[PDB]
Amino acid sequence: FIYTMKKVRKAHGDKVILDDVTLSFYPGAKIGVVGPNGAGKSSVLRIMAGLDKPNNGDAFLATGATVGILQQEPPLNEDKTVRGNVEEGMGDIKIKLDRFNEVAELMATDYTDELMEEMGRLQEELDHADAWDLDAQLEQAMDALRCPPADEPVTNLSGGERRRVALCKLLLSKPDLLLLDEPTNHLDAESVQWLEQHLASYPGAILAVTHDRYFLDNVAEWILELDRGRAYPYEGNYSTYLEKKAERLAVQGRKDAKLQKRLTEELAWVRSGAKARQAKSKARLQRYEEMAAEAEKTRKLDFEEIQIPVGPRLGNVVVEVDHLDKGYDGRALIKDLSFSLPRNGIVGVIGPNGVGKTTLFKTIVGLETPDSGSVKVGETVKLSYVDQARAGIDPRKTVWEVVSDGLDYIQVGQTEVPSRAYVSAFGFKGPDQQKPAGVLSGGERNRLNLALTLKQGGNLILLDEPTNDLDVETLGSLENALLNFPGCAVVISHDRWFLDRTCTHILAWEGDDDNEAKWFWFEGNFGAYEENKVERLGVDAARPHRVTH
Amino acid sequence: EFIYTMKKVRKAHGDKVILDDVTLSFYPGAKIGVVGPNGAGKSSVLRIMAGLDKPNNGDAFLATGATVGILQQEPPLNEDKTVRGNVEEGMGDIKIKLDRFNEVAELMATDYTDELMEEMGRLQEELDHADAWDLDAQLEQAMDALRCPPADEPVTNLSGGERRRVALCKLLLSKPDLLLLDEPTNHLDAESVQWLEQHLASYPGAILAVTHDRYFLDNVAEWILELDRGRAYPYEGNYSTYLEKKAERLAVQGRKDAKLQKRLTEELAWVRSGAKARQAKSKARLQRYEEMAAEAEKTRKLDFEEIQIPVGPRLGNVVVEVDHLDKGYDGRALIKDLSFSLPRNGIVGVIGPNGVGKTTLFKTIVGLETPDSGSVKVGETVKLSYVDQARAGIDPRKTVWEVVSDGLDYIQVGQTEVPSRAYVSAFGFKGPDQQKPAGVLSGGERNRLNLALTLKQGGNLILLDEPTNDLDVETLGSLENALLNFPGCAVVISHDRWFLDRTCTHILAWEGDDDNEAKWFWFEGNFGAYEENKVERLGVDAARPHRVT
Ligand SMILES: Nc1ncnc2c1ncn2[C@@H]1O[C@H](COP(=O)(O)OP(=O)(O)O)[C@@H](O)[C@H]1O
Ligand SMILES: Nc1ncnc2c1ncn2[C@@H]1O[C@H](COP(=O)(O)OP(=O)(O)O)[C@@H](O)[C@H]1O
Ligand SMILES: Nc1ncnc2c1ncn2[C@@H]1O[C@H](COP(=O)(O)OP(=O)(O)O)[C@@H](O)[C@H]1O
Ligand SMILES: Nc1ncnc2c1ncn2[C@@H]1O[C@H](COP(=O)(O)OP(=O)(O)O)[C@@H](O)[C@H]1O
Ligand SMILES: [Mg+2]
Ligand SMILES: [Mg+2]
Ligand SMILES: [Mg+2]
Ligand SMILES: [Mg+2]
Repeated sequence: FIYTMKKVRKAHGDKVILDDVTLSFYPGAKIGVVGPNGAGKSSVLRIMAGLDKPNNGDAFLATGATVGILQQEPPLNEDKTVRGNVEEGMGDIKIKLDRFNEVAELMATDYTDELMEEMGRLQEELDHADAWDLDAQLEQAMDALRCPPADEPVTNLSGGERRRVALCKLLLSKPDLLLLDEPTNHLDAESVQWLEQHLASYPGAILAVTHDRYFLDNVAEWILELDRGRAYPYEGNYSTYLEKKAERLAVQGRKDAKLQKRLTEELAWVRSGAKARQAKSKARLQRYEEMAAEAEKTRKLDFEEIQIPVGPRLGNVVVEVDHLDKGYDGRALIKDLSFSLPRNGIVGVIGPNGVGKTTLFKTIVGLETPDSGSVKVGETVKLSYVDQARAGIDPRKTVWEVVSDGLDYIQVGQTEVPSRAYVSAFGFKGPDQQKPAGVLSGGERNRLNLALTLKQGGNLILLDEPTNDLDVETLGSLENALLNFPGCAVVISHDRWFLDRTCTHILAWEGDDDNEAKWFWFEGNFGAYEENKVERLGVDAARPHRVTH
Repeated sequence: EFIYTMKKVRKAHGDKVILDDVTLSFYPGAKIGVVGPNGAGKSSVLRIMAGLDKPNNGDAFLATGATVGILQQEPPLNEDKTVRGNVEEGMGDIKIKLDRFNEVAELMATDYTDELMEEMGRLQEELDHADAWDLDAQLEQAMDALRCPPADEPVTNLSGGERRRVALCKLLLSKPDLLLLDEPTNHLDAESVQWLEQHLASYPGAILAVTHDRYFLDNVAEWILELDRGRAYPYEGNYSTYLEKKAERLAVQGRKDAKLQKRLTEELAWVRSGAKARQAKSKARLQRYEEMAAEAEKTRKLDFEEIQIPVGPRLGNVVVEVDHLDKGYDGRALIKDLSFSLPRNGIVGVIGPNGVGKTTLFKTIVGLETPDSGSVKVGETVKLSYVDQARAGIDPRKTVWEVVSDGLDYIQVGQTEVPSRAYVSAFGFKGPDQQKPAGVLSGGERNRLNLALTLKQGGNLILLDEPTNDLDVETLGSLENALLNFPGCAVVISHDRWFLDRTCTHILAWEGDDDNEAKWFWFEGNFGAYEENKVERLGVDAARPHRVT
């Protein structure tokens, strides 16, 4: 009410000292302003004092409110004495009290009954205003602040004396908005004590820029921290401010520690040899039950990073493919392919465009059926899968509406995830979450479909080029999510780093001119598959070639 | 000597600034991978460097005589040529000369002409010495390895992916001096990406590749250019080095935040204690000089980013003895009949309004002034740490660090070695502030300089005159802790009541009356205890602050 700043910005050239400051001060509010030197504190006070106007935005004083400012070079009436300066702060009441005392000392030398009537009117007016308590408060203030002798000329006074006189005048003018720039300057400790006890009961609102911590703990109701033009309000006094700031630091530090462990795992992986990489992948293949038991302890996730919630427990039979033949019209895509998918296995599917990878996905899910052979999926298996071409029939639904179904929390198996954070983890941050599904780019639709795939509880995750439109950071996040996932996953991707980092197996197209539909099943990652391919077929035939059919 | 230079480059579309004062110089043959989230500005940088767009401000210059090629989201292809024809157009004149050589070769088969023989020989000289016959072979190798469409297909029927592959092949065979790739792994299978990476590793020209393909960034890039909201951050090294640097700077930031959190929690714990409990740390000092001295005189490492006071010589039982001190100037007395003993490990807070004799008391203790009556005795074990409050220095060009360090990077002060740069940094002179000349220092900067000069003298009795001046709350706590761990005595003049309560074992307070204007009181306890005792002794009105006569 008493003052409002809306998108206020203040700059002198390249230095931005106020940056979209938007604050609303309730009447009588006590704010202490803190921040390093050059943060912008005195500029805020000067704008609120009406000495400065912002370059952009609205800086508005409540109409009918009064303002007073204490600044480094305080303005004093140089043609008036100390007591005169301090008296000038108070308005009409001081002139009427001086007139009352004048008529009082006039009625002893002279008399007039109309002077008595004037005195009765003045007494009523001043009693209705508590004028004599104001003169008493003037004397108490001048005494407690160690003001100079009340009849001294203010031109000869030093900076400290002038500052004390200005502070006294300002305190007695009692503005509705009181602005103090380092008020404890040139005050002794007991004077600071008195000033603090006085301003604690002060009626108006106060903006005090000070490093005096007892002042900030005993006077401030809000702590306004300024830093390079941004303003961070903290509700409470100085101690509450300490508590809240320490908590914000602790939270940010926990997040940074998570990121630290993930960055260190990525560095350790890239620096490791092939022996340790095969050790790690086969070890993953040998520890499904331990990981599942551990992961089934969690029942909620604060989705700061991508995490894949554990699904149902898996049996030994996951996916069994036996002599699979599959094609369309006269062109065969797969001929006589057989493999068994082990528990905790990550399969990388690789091959050129149009050879049958998505067709294999659809045969596994059962939207397509084999022309020969068998694809058996265990009764214990639950699929997480979205069609790559998934399109929404309602174009008006926003990304968050599509993923969350309107709910603040998403159930994924036994795990609860906050929907806003979940959708944010896939690159939809802020207003991107409100973008309608009908106007999504190809990459936005890809990330939407990935989020839709992973919110399905399951132990077999099917991913079709999930690296699309992800940055390197989110790539590492998805890698970590897969490395901590207890179920199985089949992944189509051209990202070789991802394949080497996560896959225990490779299923690769190796079609020939004679047989376009041969595939090879390999235990190991992409680099091991390529080396084995060179060893198996020779370097010239392991090289990529254009496909003909 | 620089294939491309950007100087103060700026790009904006209305008010949205997408490139902001980018200043980069790319040397010929440089391999840069460009990373960053969507909308950071990567494609805009590529278009500027390709000459497709010009910046609003600044210099964006391709080296004269150099060639540039760009792979963009909608690559332009000339529909009037076939796949092979489009890809051949990239090589240009050399391909036309080789086609002429083959034309003459198949012309000499139906009829001969000796003019054809000399033309063939002349062609052979240029094609063998300044060209390579294998250029057509590598053209076919690229079309095969990138899995281009059939070499004889019209490019009108091609899909977006086939068009992309044809464009990439054409671009690779045009061999520009600056090669710009915007998401080059798009529409490539993993084996095609492997071939592209191995091909670009041996590529002669310079490459700017915007890609999230981390094996590319690790095996091709020599620099990692990270873009963020129009800002450009170059990191020297490949992807592994980039990860290393990111993790280490994150670790540094985390240690910084943990330091700040610990200071916040320790300060909160102190303020949340009762009035008695706040005194515990300072009161413990009075019974533990010998333990504290034994600890401080053991050699350990020290965090010199916090305030540190090197321990001085050991103190005897007699520190400072003042007996019936009378002191004044002209006919005005400042101190009358003051007697006190300073205990070892004692910290004395001197309080009183301006001009009552605090600095003169300091000067009597140090001996710059002598008593008018009484005695001030300083123990034979005492070494004073003190600088005059008005210290300025006659050489204005000497910098802050030059003044403090006397030119030494490491200073011996007793048994302690201090790094001068970190030491002076602890007092708020960070970075280029340390090189600021002494003649242009503000009042607060000069106060902090004088404090840093005071604490490096290695005495066991420290005299500080308003040392809180121009210190932020963090450095205030740092100075507090430094004093609480110091094996010796300190006498401190200050108006900061938080400081006094946290550090003082004694208070020396001015208590002048109308009858005796030079009366002082010595009290065992901190500021708050002194005030409570003052009310107990004098009454509420006489304990209140008053004007000095
Ligand atoms: N009238 C002005 N002209 C140029 N620069 C100014 C002006 N007023 C303030 N500044 C600059 O703005 C920054 C913030 O100043 P100020 O608000 O006084 O900082 P503090 O937080 O120390 O009060 C400072 O670096 C100062 O140099
Ligand atoms: N329903 C269908 N009917 C006929 N042919 C199809 C059908 N679906 C896909 N195909 C053909 O199968 C080939 C490969 O399909 P797909 O597996 O989707 O490609 P990719 O191998 O890139 O995943 C394509 O050339 C396409 O023409
Ligand atoms: N012609 C344009 N008009 C307005 N804004 C544009 C234009 N081109 C690019 N931008 C803006 O510039 C920002 C970054 O552009 P760009 O370099 O294309 O993204 P990226 O770095 O992901 O390739 C985007 O937020 C985009 O909105
Ligand atoms: N050398 C001197 N000659 C005359 N008067 C002095 C001298 N030094 C100090 N004074 C006076 O003694 C009083 C106390 O000075 P000082 O102890 O510096 O005050 P404070 O306690 O505020 O530091 C001041 O009013 C000052 O004018
Ligand atoms: Mg200021
Ligand atoms: Mg597909
Ligand atoms: Mg782009
Ligand atoms: Mg002084």
